[PDB]
Amino acid sequence: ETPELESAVRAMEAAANVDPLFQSALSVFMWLEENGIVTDMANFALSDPNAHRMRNFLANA
Amino acid sequence: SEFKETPELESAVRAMEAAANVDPLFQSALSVFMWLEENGIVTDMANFALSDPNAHRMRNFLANA
Repeated sequence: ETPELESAVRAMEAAANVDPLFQSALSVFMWLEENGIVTDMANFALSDPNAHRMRNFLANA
Repeated sequence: SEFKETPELESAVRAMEAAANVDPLFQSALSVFMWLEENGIVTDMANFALSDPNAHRMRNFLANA
């Protein structure tokens, strides 16, 4: 309900609507946010900076 | 394999930075976006999310990393 949050979501949607890859990133953001794990994912990224562990997990799904 | 350099992208990054100034959610979001893009896993993660909509599998993975 902060003006910054509402403005950022509008701007992200505008970028997503002109680039499928950014749309995919926005979809990930919305999924992480709805599930309360955005900061948890950022913490994981610090532990796995080159995504070696994450790639293996995503691949064997 | 990288975000298209559009005027909308520059505006989105600026807006996310303004939100990161008031909400840690957007600090984390910027870091996650950069990490997904640099590692080439944006689409892979979006595809995973479709299979795990309530994040039960992802939460289990993050809990034990």
